[PDB]
Amino acid sequence: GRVIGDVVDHFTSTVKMSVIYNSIKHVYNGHELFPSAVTSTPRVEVHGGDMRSFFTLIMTDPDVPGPSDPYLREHLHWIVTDIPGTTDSSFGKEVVSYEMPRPNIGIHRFVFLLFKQKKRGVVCRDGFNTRKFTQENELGLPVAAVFFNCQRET
Amino acid sequence: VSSDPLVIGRVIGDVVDHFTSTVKMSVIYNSSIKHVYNGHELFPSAVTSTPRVEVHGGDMRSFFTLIMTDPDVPGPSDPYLREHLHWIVTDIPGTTDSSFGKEVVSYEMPRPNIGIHRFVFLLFKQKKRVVCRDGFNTRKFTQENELGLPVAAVFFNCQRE
Repeated sequence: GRVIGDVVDHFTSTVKMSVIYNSIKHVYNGHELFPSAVTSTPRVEVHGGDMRSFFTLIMTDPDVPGPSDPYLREHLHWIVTDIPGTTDSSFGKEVVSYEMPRPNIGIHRFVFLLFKQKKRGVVCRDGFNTRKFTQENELGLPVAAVFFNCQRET
Repeated sequence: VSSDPLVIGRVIGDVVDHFTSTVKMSVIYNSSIKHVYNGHELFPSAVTSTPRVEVHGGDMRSFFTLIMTDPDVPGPSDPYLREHLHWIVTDIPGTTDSSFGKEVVSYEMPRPNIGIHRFVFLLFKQKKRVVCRDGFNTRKFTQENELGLPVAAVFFNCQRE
């Protein structure tokens, strides 16, 4: 939360989640991954949540086209809705298809954020705003989040 | 006909169908003044300001729309995000220039990620008087707004410094 206060307001994590890429690789906060390792869609395991609970997952890059002068923030990479508590992203509905990381300038944060929905059951990727999208869809503050660093291949 | 730079550079093919130009236009930057010449390269630092597009034909009672787009994103060898839209100006009167029209999508400066990219400017004649920039498609947008085929076009090449 402390690293991503330009993207979302401070919050207290109430649910645990893991991001697994495919030879399997797990995401650890703040670690760097090469572009070639994240070309496929990952699986996001959602470890908590009550009996009839449902969650939305957003993947965004706030450092565009580079972190020193981010004048196109944010660029949206993925949106999945209606994931049941204690399951994973494959069980939800794909709203915005995954787009593989391909950072232009410098080292970018690729951030995964989870929100609790008010019930079970177009979007431009350029200039996306996480605060405004969650306000408009009544998604509240994050219940979990994790990120990795990534830069271009030489 | 052979040696049309729009055919050789594949603007006709990747972006729009074949067309025969009926109006002349000139794209002028002043970020020294730099005139845009088909297929010539400009550095990113020379194109940070909005340019002036001079519309030389038509008449004052006909209006024209201008679209600026990049079909080589994120790089020309595998352009899986094309096209990226940079600018849209509507209602430009014949014989005047882009400053006299109305801004629909604001100018975004070129900042190409991988390799060398084409930055293309196309002009259409209007019949009659939002838009996500990612995954834009010039054929579809012109069909939906009944803009017909281009009446003129020009492009420059640009890469990261």
